[PDB]
Amino acid sequence: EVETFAFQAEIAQLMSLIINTFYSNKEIFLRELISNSSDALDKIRYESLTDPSKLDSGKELHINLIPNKQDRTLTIVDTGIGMTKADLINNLGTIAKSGTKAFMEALQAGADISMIGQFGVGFYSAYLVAEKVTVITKHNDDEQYAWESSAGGSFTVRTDTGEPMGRGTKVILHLKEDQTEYLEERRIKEIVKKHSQFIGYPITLFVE
Ligand SMILES: CCC[C@H]1Cc2c(C)c3c(n2-c2cc(Cl)c(C(N)=O)cc2O1)CC(C)(C)CC3=O
Repeated sequence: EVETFAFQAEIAQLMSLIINTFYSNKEIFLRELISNSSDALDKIRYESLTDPSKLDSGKELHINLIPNKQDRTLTIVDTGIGMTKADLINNLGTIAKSGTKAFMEALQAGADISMIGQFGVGFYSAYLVAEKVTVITKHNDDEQYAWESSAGGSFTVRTDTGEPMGRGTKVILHLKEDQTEYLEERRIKEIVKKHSQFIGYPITLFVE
């Protein structure tokens, strides 16, 4: 079964701003997704200290960047804490609402789109380069889910029947036709070096 949900008004407004505002510095989407992966990895690592059984779903703490020119996708994989069904549907959208209001107020005041991460809504910067975003996630206390949205005010959540992940999150970016530069090895390496050189987890850039 595929469940369809409406984004809260502020999130739909945020997504429309990201998709419609003329802003050439699109490359910042990668640092935002890597930062979310790094934060998710910090969470599981901290949780594992009081409960070692939380790493029974995988001991390796890493980030993989997987470009696919045939499917026109850039996948960001992490072995972080993952997200529950409640996180995908309600929890994160609720925390994102306040961050969204503050960000849109800052943009009106003179701030730029690159500052999105300071408002904890950096995940939505994925819509700078992607026409559709698929999020495959597995949290220790829940099942594997697939979240998906092409914006337009709605998202879907379904139980994932694909390849089991153990634990973590896969962000599949279905790139816009004119954003294929983010599938190029040299381009991804340049972006990682410029904005994510001090991330405390190994970042492996897969090759085609
Ligand atoms: C609590 C701060 C971190 C948030 C930030 C965040 C927000 C805010 C939202 C999402 N994320 C988010 C994304 C990813 Cl891909 C990861 C990860 N790699 O584990 C962790 C995330 O949680 C994804 C969403 C639930 C589909 C929509 C949303 O509003």
